[PDB]
Parts: sequence; C-alpha cells; structure tokens
Amino acid sequence: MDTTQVTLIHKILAAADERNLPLWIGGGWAIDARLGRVTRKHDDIDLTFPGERRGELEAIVEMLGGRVMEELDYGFLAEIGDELLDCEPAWWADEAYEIAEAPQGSCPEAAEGVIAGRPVRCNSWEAIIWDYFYYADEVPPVDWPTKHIESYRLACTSLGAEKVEVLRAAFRSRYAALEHHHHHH
Repeated sequence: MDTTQVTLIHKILAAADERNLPLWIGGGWAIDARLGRVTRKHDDIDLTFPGERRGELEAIVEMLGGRVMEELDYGFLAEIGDELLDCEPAWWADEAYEIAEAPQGSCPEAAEGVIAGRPVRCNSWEAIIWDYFYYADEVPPVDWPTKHIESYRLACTSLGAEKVEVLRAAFRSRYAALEHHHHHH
C-alpha cells in the first residue's frame, strides 16, 4: 500500500516533469514530505497543479492508466488504479501560482519537501492549514478522523502557534465576509 502510493506519486511527478507542468504536493502528503517521513498512508493523494493545464492533466492521468472521475468547481477527482487523485488547481496570478482562495505563498516554487529521496515542491504549511481549517468549518473536529487530526496538529506545530492563530483569524474573517455577502444577496 504505502510503497504503491509513493510509487504512484513518483510516477505522477515524472509525468508532470515530462509535461513541463509544475506539481505542488499538498495535504498530509505534503506534511509528510516536509517532515521527510511518510508517517501515514493516505488513500487520497492531494496534488496541486496549475488549472490552465487541465488538458495535460487529463493526458497525465491517461498515461498513468487512470480515469478522471469528475471535475468540480474546486478541482477534479481522478481514479488512478486503486488510489484516488485529488487535484487542486493552482491559479497563476501576479506571476505566482496560488491555491484557490488561499493566502500568498500557498505554493512556493522552492523544493520544499522530499518523497522517497526525490525532492518535491510542496504547498506551504500555511496553505496546508488553510485547507484543514476550511475543512473544519465544513466538518466538526470531533467528526475528523485521526489521520486528519494528527496532520493538522503536525502542520500547526511546525508552522508555529502564533502564525496558525493568525491564519485562523484570517479565515474566520473571510468566512464572515462571505456569509454577509450571501445574506445581503
């Protein structure tokens, strides 16, 4: 399982390099890469790719032998073999690639993490936490599975409490604004 998942990630990376499509590894996988240790196995592989390259992404999935299950407003889900590819579109703005609705520096150009001895670009701790907190608003922490809870803890600790607090406050502010907009409209 774990080896298979790592191998798939390696393959997806290799395809992305061949396509000349930048890949930022996200979520728990990013956290593990940034830690340097694949601590936990994850059925879903969360990878961030520039949105404009959707056609290339479809080709990549086909090259992998998988099929794209569905395309959603926040990205596309693809089944590759027995593993799930969750693709988050990175939006190229101000000469920078940014995760949708996420703070600047979401997807650093630098080789942030390492997987299986291969250096990999990973989304920032801030981006990771932004996603998790966003998920928290959707689903209560009590409902959260151990893996997600642990991943959130690791990311928060690594980034630093104060920074995490700032992120939480920022996101709450964003959500409140969104609610107000909706209520007005």
